[PDB]
This record gives sequence, C-alpha cells and structure tokens, in this order.
Amino acid sequence: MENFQKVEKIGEGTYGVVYKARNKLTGEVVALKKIRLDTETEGVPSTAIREISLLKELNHPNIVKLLDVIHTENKLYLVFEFLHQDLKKFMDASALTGIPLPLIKSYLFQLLQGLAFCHSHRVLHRDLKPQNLLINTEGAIKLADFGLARAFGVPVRTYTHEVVTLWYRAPEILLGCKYYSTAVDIWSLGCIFAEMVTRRALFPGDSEIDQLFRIFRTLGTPDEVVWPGVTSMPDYKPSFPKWARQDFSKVVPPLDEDGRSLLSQMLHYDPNKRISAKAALAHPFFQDVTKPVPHLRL
Ligand SMILES: NS(=O)(=O)c1ccc(Nc2cn3cc(C(=O)c4c(Cl)cccc4Cl)ccc3n2)cc1
Repeated sequence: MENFQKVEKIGEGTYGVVYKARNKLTGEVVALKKIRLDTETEGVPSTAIREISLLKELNHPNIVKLLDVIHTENKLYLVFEFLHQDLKKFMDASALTGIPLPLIKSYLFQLLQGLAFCHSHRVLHRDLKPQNLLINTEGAIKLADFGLARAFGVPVRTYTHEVVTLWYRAPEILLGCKYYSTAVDIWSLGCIFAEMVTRRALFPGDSEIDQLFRIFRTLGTPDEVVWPGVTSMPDYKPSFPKWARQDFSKVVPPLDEDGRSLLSQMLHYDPNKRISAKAALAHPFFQDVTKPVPHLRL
C-alpha cells in the first residue's frame, strides 16, 4: 500500500473510497478502491478473497481490468485500470444534444459483448448503472465493479450512507427472487440503453415499491400470463395495482423499430424470456454497428 501515492479522491463507492493514486514502482495511474475491513473483530473473509481472486482472471476488453488485490494490514485494496470518464458524466455532458445514435449503439454493443463474456463464465454484475460504465477517448466502454457484488454484497447505503440507486434493478430482484440470473444485467443494460436514447432515466424510483410500480405503470403489472410464477414470488402482493402496458413508441422515441424491438426483449418481465447478451449481439439493430469516437473533455 505504501507503493501507492493518492493523487485525488474520485468516488465514495459502494464498498469504500475510490482514489486516483499512482504506482510508485511502475509509475502507472490507477483507480484504488479501499474496502474497509478490520483485522481481528473482522478481517477480510477468506471466501471473498477467493472470489476476488477469480475476478483478476476475468479479462476482457469491455471489462475494467483488475490489476491487483492487496490484503496487507488485514485490509482490502483493489487496484483497477484508470479511466477518465464514466457514462453518467458523459450523458450529463451530452444532455443538450444527446449522444449520437451510432455511439449509443456502439456502447450497447460493447457492453453486451462484455456481458456475454462474464455470463459465459457464470459471473453476473448485479448492479449495472451509468456510474459503473467507464469510457475512454478511443470509443471503448467497460463494465466496472464486475463481480464485487457476489464477492461482498450490495448494501442499501454506502459507507458514506449514500443511498444505492434502484433505477436499474430487475423486477425479479425487487420481487424477492433470491436466486436471480444473468438476466438481471440485461435488464439493467436495457434501462441504460433507454436512458442514453431519451436523456432521462427510464424508471427513476426512489424506493423499492416506487421502483416496482414505475416499472408496472410502463410495462404493465405482470401476471401469470406474461410471467409464469410471478404471483408466487416472495414479495409479490395480489393487492398490487393492475396497470395496463404502454406502447414502446411512447417510451423511447425516436428510437427506430430495431432498437425498440431489441429494448423490448431486454425488458421482458420473465427472466427466461428476456434476451441473452449473446442473442442480443445478433439482433438486427447491430447490423450497421460502428465504433465512433466520443467528444470527451477530460
Ligand atoms: N466523474 S468522471 O466521469 O470524471 C470519472 C469517473 C471515473 C474515473 N476513474 C476511474 C474510476 N474507476 C473506477 C473503477 C471501479 O471498479 C469502481 C469502483 Cl472501485 C467503485 C465504484 C465504481 C467503479 Cl466503477 C475502475 C476503473 C476506474 N477508473 C475518473 C473520472
């Protein structure tokens, strides 16, 4: 740890503080994540240690590379490759004119590649969001904090008591499914996709029930017809209001039919009907995908 020199705090993270230190040996600039853990009264669980050690191997161009895991002093530090911008900041900077469709499509395509990879390794993200997607000057976008959920967990509030966003949570998670699948990442990515297109969060709930109900008001309250087994879910209430489904043309204009079609499949209620990352990659929406360069101001 003495091998690193912090240059500036860049994030409060969900597990701990994220610094932009420099490696004193190699001289590289990196993203240092400090996961708080005691020594005796706690001390990093062996389990998490082996989990994280498996993520060090999960290398893909669309996944932020985990350079190292330092456990010294009985504490946990994660050293990640550094990026200058996350998608949230980029969308905020592109709010006035909107991110060009070609770039939106490129990012969606790359992220699906990243997910296809992780998912083929039985590793799910669980908490995809704009702030966790990082981009560079070359037009690449990468999944960040991948696997750190299963490793540790996803708390309601971060160490800074900051509330965790529910906007991208799949319905099965909200309904209490304890053993959800890779389909949850596809849902989150679908929500992000819509947001890049419309320049407004698709389902900005501020509570679990508000999130669920916002989803219901748009996609219609799910029932046994569109989601077999939904009424038997841990948190499903027969008393849920019954809202009728809305047209996608009204949800993401002016996205073309191919994008709307693809989005509809990424937002299917039934996790088993929801399109997989691999299948999504073959969607007609991507027949003319390219890799534009974004206009980034670092
Ligand atoms: N705000 S902004 O656009 O200027 C902006 C945004 C990001 C960065 N640098 C950066 C942060 N960062 C975080 C991770 C992670 O793995 C990660 C951790 Cl550790 C905790 C929470 C979220 C993520 Cl993603 C991996 C690589 C990485 N590079 C610089 C500027």
